[PDB]
Formats: sequence, structure tokens, C-alpha cells
Amino acid sequence: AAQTNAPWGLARISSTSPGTSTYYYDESAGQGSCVYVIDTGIEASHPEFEGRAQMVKTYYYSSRDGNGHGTHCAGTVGSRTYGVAKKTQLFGVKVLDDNGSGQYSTIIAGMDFVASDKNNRNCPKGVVASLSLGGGYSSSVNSAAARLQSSGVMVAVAAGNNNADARNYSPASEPSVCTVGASDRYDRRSSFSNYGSVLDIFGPGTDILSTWIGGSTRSISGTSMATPHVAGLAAYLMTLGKTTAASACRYIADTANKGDLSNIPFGTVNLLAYNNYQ
Ligand SMILES: [Ca+2]
Repeated sequence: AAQTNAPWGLARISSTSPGTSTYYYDESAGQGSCVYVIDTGIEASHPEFEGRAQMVKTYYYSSRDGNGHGTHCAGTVGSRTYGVAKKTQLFGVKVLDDNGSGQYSTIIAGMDFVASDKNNRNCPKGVVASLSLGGGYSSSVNSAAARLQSSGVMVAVAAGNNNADARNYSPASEPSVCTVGASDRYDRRSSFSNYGSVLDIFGPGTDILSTWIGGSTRSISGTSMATPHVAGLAAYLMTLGKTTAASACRYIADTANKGDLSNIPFGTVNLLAYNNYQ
């Protein structure tokens, strides 16, 4: 398949080079896979989801996304126009309030939920979790993200937007998950993007067009935008049978575009997510 005039991030992960506008992908598009979007929620009624999005859990008064962050990241995972895996199933786990903030205990509980809730869902091609959140270091949050990963869920987490080493941020510093940094449309590390030895992959994260609450769309920047790219790419690759949840992060690094990014500090991976579609 080919999407003409695609968001630059979608075209980027389907090309060996920057500057292209067409998103090439296999028509399977991640059908049969599930991606849990643990964030502010998902506006499931958004036409771009085509009924493939549902809210499964909320830790606040309402399951509605009053912020728009989670609907945006869920759109980057599997929206029709703005999604990597355009036929995946999207599950919304609202752990952040409508301010985009959330206590660590709630975030841990949200990850514990996805580890159990997945086994009462039909996801024959695997389960992915996209987590565009995080604060300072916390071994309890790292342990939770590791539990979700070990339960059989491909966990993609954001490296953080502090322009610092991700070693001091959770769940970014949990080694067993997929820590995702951000790159811009000219293959530079995003100005804000965290780095460090714990990063496993870089995704498009600067000015990412995706869906928004109110049936709308808008472009925002952050490692929060690069995470759903990798989460969608993993579900796309697991539907193709090229990898499993336990190995999708290692596979994406094995087949990533190597050495293309700039302002990557020494000791940080120069790998950009790539679907190798031909
Ligand atoms: Ca890792």
C-alpha cells in the first residue's frame, strides 16, 4: 500500500531517506494486533478510528479524553490517515487526567491492568502498549513497565522531553522495554529529546500531525509523538509475523535506519525506526 501526502513521520519510517511524502506499508496494516494506548484516553468516536478504538479503563471520573494527548498518540498508532498500523485495534487506558498529569500509583495500576486485560481480548497477532508519559526516576514505575513487558506485551515508552539522559526518568530508564527518542523531519534529534544508553530506537517526534479531541486534528511535538510510531510499527511487524512482543524492540533496532540522525550524543543509538517495506 501507499499513502500519498502522508504525515512526514509516516513517510519517514517507510523510507531510507528523509524528505519523502509517501507512506509505504503492507496492506495488512496491523490487523489482528492490539495496541493499548495508556494516556489521557481516546476519543473513540473520532471518524479517523473507524470504530477500531475503544476505552477499556479509566482511573478518573470519566473515560472521555478531555486533554487530547491520548487521542493524538492513539491516532499516530492506528488512525486511518495518521496511523502506522491503520487496521490495528486500539484500547484506551486513561491514566492521565484531563491536565495530562497522573500520579505514579495510577500509572502503575494502568500497566498492571493491561497485563491482565489483554487475555480477555482477541489479539491473535500480539499485544502492544504505547506509553507517552513519564516523570523522574522511580523503581516502582520501572518495575511495572517491566511487568507489562514480561507479561507478553510489547511496551514502548517515551524517553522524555528534557534534553537530558533518560537514565533519570521512568519508565524511560527501565531496560526491558522500548525507550523511544524523538527526531525531526530533517533527521536531527529533536531539540527536547532525551538521550542515553537506555534508548533503544528513535521515532518521528517533532510536529507530528494526528487526531485530536472534537473530531479534530493538530500537530504537536514530543517523544510522546515518537512512541506511538514505534508502537504502531511493532504491531505492524507482529501482524506480519516478522517478530513477537518479546523481541519487537530488538527487531526494530536490527532493521532500523542506522547512522542517519544528527546531534546524537556519543553512547546513544543512532537508529531510526523503519519498516523495510518493499
Ligand atoms: Ca530497552
